[PDB]
Amino acid sequence: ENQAPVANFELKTDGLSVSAFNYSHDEDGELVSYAWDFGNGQMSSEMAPSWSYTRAGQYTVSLTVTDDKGATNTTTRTTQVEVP
Ligand SMILES: [Ca+2]
Ligand SMILES: [Zn+2]
Ligand SMILES: [Zn+2]
Ligand SMILES: [Zn+2]
Repeated sequence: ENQAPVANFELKTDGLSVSAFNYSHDEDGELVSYAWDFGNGQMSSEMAPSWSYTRAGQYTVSLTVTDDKGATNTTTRTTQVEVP
């Protein structure tokens, strides 16, 4: 009766630069890994990455988290970045 982990985040945008606040957690265990796709061909295994887009646009950012039993969940959010 493992509970699958909770994937969640919020983005902070500053022109084309973005930072992630990671709210992911496991109610009954621990998170072991993080897999981000920034929607522009760039990816990360960091918990709370900072990145920058090279051009303005709307992108889908995805985060997959894994718990201590190997269960996963994915949450995605669109974001918009503009040149300053
Ligand atoms: Ca769990
Ligand atoms: Zn919770
Ligand atoms: Zn803990
Ligand atoms: Zn604007």
